[PDB]
Amino acid sequence: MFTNFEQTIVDTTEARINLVKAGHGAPLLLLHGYPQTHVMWHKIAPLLANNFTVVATDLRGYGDSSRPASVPHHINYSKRVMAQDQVEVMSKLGYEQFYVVGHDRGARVAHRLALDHPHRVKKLALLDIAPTHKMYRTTDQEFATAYYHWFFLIQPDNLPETLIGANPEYYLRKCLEKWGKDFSAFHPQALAEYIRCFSQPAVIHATCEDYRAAATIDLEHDELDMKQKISCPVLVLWGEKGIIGRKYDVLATWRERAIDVSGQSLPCGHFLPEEAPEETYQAIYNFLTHC
Repeated sequence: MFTNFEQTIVDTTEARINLVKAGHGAPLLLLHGYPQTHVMWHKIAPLLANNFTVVATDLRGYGDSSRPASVPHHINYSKRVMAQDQVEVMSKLGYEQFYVVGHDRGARVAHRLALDHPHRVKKLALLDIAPTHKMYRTTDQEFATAYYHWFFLIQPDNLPETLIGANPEYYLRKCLEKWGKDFSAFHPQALAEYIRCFSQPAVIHATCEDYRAAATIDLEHDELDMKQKISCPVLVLWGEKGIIGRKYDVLATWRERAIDVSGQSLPCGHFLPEEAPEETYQAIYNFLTHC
């Protein structure tokens, strides 16, 4: 995986961020989700690196990045702080403006990144999410059942840390099974990497903190600039086989938050770049190349 990519750890003001990088061309930041790492991009990053400078990081709390312990109100796993690490990485690498593609938590990071740094984000792609604020604010039985981890992972007193920590690989696998619709999609070496990082108790804790922040401080942040819209072009891709596109009008959710939205479903479940790599690459390529 990532043949001919350089691996490096970039030290930013508040965090050490692990990354792989390859390519020449306009800079493109790829941001993974839960419970994964930059390795989820392994099928499509090399294709992208044919036309862009690809930078695939681990979010703070995830992968081989720094994972600071909890603070009051979860402020250090707010999407604002998580997005700021990534801005600093791209600056250290010589890029003051760039394209961003995020999946799952990475998309949530990317959304706030675009709002907080509107001059830096030239194009934005969001894979298999609706906005955090819409999702919580429209909670009902079906959502809380399908996305029960948005309630479980935010429980206090180390409840999820303990239950997950008893057998992290079991839990990880259950997540991938539930949200994905082709377990074959996961390369055995990619699965090994996800398991290696998620088995560490500091990562179990930090990733619960991300979820905790999303239910609290992130929603404060989102409400405090609800009138501001993402200004750059936005692409939204989602998995047709998943509940997301059956339950929600995905593009309508994003048009409430952005002025220039396009996108479509792909024929897979949640894990677009692994389940439907060719279709995901094509869509991203066209969006970044033809506008």
